Formats: sequence, C-alpha cells, structure tokens
Amino acid sequence: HGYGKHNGPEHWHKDFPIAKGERQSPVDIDTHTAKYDPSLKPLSVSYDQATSLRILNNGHAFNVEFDDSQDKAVLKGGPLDGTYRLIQFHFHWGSLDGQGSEHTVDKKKYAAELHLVHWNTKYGDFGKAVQQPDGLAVLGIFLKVGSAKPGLQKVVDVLDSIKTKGKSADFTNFDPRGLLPESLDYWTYPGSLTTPPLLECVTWIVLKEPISVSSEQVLKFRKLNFNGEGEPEELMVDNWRPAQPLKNRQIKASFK
Ligand SMILES: [Zn+2]
Repeated sequence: HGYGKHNGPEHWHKDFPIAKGERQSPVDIDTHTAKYDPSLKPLSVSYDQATSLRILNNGHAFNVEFDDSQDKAVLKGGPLDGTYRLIQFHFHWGSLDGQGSEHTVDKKKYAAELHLVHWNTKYGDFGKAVQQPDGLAVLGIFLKVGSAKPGLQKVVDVLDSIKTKGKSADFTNFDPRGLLPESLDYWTYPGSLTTPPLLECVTWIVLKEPISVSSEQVLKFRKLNFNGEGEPEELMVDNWRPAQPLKNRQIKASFK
C-alpha cells in the first residue's frame, strides 16, 4: 500500500473496506456551509514541556516522535473532552507547489499539510485509543509557499540522514511551538486516519490560518525516498489522500 499508480489510495479499499466508510478523511471544507458553533471552546495547546525523541522515514512520510509516557505535551479544550497527548507529527506534500495538502478549503489545495497526532489519555496507550471513536485528536495545519519558516529548518536539515524507508535519527529538543500560526481559529469534524488502517477514530481540528514555508524548504521534502536503501529510487512526493465524501457529517467552525 502506497501512493503509486497500482497501489495508491484508490486501491486501499481492497485491503481496508473501511476506506469506503461513513466518516473518512480528508474532506473538502466548504467555508460557506460550515456551521459557526458558539459552544466551541478555544483550543488549549500546552507544548512547553515537549520531549522529541526521534525522526523516522516510515515509507509513507517522515515522523517526528515524542515522549508520550507523561502529560508533557497535551491538547485540550476545543471540541475535545479530556486530555490528548502528542505522540508524533508528520507532513503530506506534493510534487508541485499547487498540490500536497489532504484537506482542501473551498476546493483550494495547499503545498503541504502538517498533522500533529494526539491520543486520548483515558485509553492508556495509542494502540487502544485508535480503536475508539474519540481516541485521537489530529491538529491539521496548512503550508503555503512564501517566506521561510525558521522553526522548520531543524527538521529540513536532518532529512538527508533519513532519506530511505526504515532510516531513523536521534532528534532531541525540537520545539513544536515553532510550527504554529498566530491564530488558533479552527474547523472541526469527526473523521479517520488518512493512511491505512484508516480507522474512524479521529476528531479533526483544522486551523484556518496557514503557515508559510520557503520554496527551498518544501523542495527538500521532495528529495526523500519511498523505497529502502538498495532498492530502485522512488521520490517521496504526492503522499496525500484525495478528499472523501462528507456524507452524514457537519463541519463546525470556532469563528465567524
Ligand atoms: Zn497525516
């Protein structure tokens, strides 16, 4: 299962029937049909004690992993009940600046999309959380090409050391607060993981405000490999799933 022409997202349903489910992600966000919901609370992001451990090329993307054995970096408030711990973040990007994001806004695609994955502490661990309808909370942040994002450069510089699938590198003292936009206004809806096993266990929180990265920064994403060392080289690009039907779901907005 990958993003190629013979094993891309359009084939996934064969191994994972839930791919054609009722709350699949990503989706197109229609800003004019999103419902303003005054009952929604502001997001509470507490990343000040975050402990990054490692960066890994898993063949789908690269993951920056965090210590989630304590409430060090947590997400609360918003549409969430309870405390969600940060476990990892990763990106989806395109082969061109005009595509790469998974979610779209009024059909507009962005250059890339950042996913910060958190799990609901009441379920004890990530593996158990994914089996629950309220197990995960994923914070989605759009990337557009323009000015460089200083807080992203540490990630970019290390990519050379994890070029191929299975490669990992120590990655300590990275502060994820450097990746957040100024405003935390958001849309929220119930959805799924966007890669297999595509479990419908995610509360999506998609920030309205994109961050800017430079052409050179996103360019270095595109030099990674889907393949492992010694195998024929396949550039890691367009690792994004297409928008899925909204079906019986309403997208809510924390702003007007
Ligand atoms: Zn993702």
